[PDB]
Amino acid sequence: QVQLQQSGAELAKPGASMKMSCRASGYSFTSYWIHWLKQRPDQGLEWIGYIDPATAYTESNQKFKDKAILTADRSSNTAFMYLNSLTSEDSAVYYCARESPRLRRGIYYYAMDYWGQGTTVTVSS
Amino acid sequence: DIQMTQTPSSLSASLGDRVTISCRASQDISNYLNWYQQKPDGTVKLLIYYTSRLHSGVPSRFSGSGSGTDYSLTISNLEQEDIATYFCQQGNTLPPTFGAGTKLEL
Ligand SMILES: O=C(CO)N[C@H]1[C@H]([C@H](O)[C@H](O)CO)O[C@@](O[C@H]2[C@@H](O)[C@@H](CO)O[C@@H](O[C@H]3[C@H](O)[C@@H](O)[C@H](O)O[C@@H]3CO)[C@@H]2O)(C(=O)O)C[C@@H]1O
Repeated sequence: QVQLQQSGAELAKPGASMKMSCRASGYSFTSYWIHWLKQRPDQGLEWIGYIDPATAYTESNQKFKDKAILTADRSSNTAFMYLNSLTSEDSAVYYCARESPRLRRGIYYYAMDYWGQGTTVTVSS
Repeated sequence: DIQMTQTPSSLSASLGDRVTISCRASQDISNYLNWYQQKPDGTVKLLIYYTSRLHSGVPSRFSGSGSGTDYSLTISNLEQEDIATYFCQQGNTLPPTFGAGTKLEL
């Protein structure tokens, strides 16, 4: 059974940086991407980016190219997301999600088949 | 960026009903349309990928259809474990974008 255990809720200061983790168990961590997503109160999901643990390659949404940095530790089966220059606009629920098996070579569904429970971040003065 | 619009924003139904919700993409996404369910506690699960393909473990009462810019998710025999918010998401071009969601209530 595939599980993604995310880190606990953090209470961050404006302008500071923070780090959250996504622990993978029950599957080959290097065979699928890990997407990172953002959700605001009673709103839709924003896609931040994904990282390929096999190659450490990262693709990022332009809206987050200076806000988030995605890393993956192959040995510990863990994905990380570093946020910087925090603001109240960053107060949200952050999810990590596993990319489903591809349609064919080079063609991906971009369907996030397994999700972490989410990490709530509160940026407050 | 492809924009996804879901209708209606909220749908109230009863146990056992057959329910269908709509999702419109800004452009032709060539069936790369995925459906997600989100419970009140915050958990998210994939239901349908690639317009009509059922994810592992999802009951066959969930069905999907559509093409081009227009897609739909159908629930027959509504169970109480279906009361949640349902998001569609296109996977045709970077970046992946999600709809505003449809809250399916009793
Ligand atoms: O493309 C990606 C980027 O995340 N991921 C795909 C993975 C990935 O390529 C490999 O897991 C890396 O080792 O592959 C996926 O499909 C694999 C699956 O279909 C499997 C059979 O169940 O076969 C794999 O191919 C192997 C051949 O079967 C072997 O004969 C040959 O020796 O080695 C290849 C290399 O794996 C498929 O790769 C998956 O794991 O689901 C799809 C992912 O999208």
